[PDB]
Amino acid sequence: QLNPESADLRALAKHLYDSYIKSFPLTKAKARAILTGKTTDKSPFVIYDMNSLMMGEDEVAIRIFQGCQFRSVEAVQEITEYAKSIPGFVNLDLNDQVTLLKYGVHEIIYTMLASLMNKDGVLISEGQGFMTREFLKSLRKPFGDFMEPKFEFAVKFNALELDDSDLAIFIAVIILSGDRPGLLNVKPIEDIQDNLLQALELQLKLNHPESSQLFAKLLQKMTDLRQIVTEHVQLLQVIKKTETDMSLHPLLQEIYKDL
Amino acid sequence: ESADLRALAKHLYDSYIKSFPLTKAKARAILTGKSPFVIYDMNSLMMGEDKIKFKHITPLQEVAIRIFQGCQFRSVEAVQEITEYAKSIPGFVNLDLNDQVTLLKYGVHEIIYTMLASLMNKDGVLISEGQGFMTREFLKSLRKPFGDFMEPKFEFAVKFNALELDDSDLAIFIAVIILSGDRPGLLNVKPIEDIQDNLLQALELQLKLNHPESSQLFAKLLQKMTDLRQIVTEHVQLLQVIKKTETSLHPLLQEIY
Ligand SMILES: O=C(O)Cc1c[nH]c2ccc(O)cc12
Ligand SMILES: O=C(O)Cc1c[nH]c2ccc(O)cc12
Repeated sequence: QLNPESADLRALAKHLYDSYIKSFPLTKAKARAILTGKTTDKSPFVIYDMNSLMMGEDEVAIRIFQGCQFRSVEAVQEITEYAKSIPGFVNLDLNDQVTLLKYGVHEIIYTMLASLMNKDGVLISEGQGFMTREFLKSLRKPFGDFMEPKFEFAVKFNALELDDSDLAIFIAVIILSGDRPGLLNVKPIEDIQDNLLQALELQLKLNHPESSQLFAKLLQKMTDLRQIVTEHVQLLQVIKKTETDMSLHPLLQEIYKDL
Repeated sequence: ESADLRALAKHLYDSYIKSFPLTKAKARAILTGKSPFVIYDMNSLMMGEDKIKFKHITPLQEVAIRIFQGCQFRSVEAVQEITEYAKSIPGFVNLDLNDQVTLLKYGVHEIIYTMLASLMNKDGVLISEGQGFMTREFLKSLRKPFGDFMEPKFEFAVKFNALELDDSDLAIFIAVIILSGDRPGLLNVKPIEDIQDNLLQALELQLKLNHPESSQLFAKLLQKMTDLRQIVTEHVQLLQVIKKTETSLHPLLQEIY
């Protein structure tokens, strides 16, 4: 029914779930509680136009983009804190540690960003705001499409119906890759992930009995992430040329470099 | 064991062997221990056309261009082998005709590189039913954009072949790839996903029974699907950049491709 074996993997599930709660202020559970309206005090102020973008504080395209940019830098921070708590992660070559974060941080950001989205928009400013997909798609030329592929992924991905205890493990599997470019020590990294994969596989089986092969369906979604990430950097480089007065955060510049 | 899955597995394996001339097992014997004609440079390629007489892709009345053309001729040839295998997958044929076309259209490039891996090692790849072996370096030896056409694939193969899968495994892995419900333009996704789910259980059992030793191999293999997509898009980009050189006379040839 559950031997020494699984028992250890559950202990790992719990451990990761706990660090996740402790590292990310806005879990999917809270995100969805705000979005479904199962509240009165948790309801968000909606921004669907310039008019409301104004009241919402109580050119824009860039004021918004740069808003995402720094929020993004903040996520790299929360994720880096989460990584450290991944058994074995800190025991690796400090170089490989940086490499895993370099390539992993964004795929993780979009995985989690889905938790704040629904087909119509996304929660912002810690859930207090809600920016609609349409207002975002209406931004001037370039910026009008930087969020669209995120919604794309989010709708398909949210369909898997995963909760925080699931994501916590899935997000760890993402960091502990190994096929990541320039890793010095691949075996050590692969020994961790193999362990994380069993954790997720069991976690999903127990958490979603009625959902068969969800493990594989979740694993296949990683292709979507890479594509998303690539597309982002690409749209990112273009903007760099069009808007030369707009900066980019150093940290963020170090992640996209040689990426 | 759900004999139903152990069945779908043998079925798929049986079809894989009938649809594909050169198998992973066959190709691993050559690479290791009637040796193929080795093509390591320009002169060896020359004698190769008269020897290997792989002149099915060449008689068409520029070394880097005749090589690239040659790969495409094989690619087309493979597409038919894949299309035939596809029809062996339980239920594939019963799908909406358009969706069957859609699945094959977006899966062929992924399956080709997946199987191309079977024919290559870190130092080269097997060509023409395995009669040849074009070295990997003579391929970087190519100028223009032709010097990085295959390189991204040797890299993929090295990571992929490391999984040490065999034809019984690849047979199911490929079925899974074709049955991808995220192909743009599909009309009725449910059927395709149900079948893929079904194919996923078979590949899972296949790998646990065939590779008890390797932990989570199923999971690791699925991950390779990422590198595959990346390999394909990147490849499609090359075919774009290459579209700036030139283009029985061509008119009809350019059409077949
Ligand atoms: O990827 C980046 O560095 C910037 C970025 C663009 N759009 C986003 C939406 C949410 C988020 O957290 C960050 C971003
Ligand atoms: O629900 C998730 O997967 C986590 C998540 C996504 N976006 C966020 C922005 C801020 C924050 O504290 C947490 C999150």
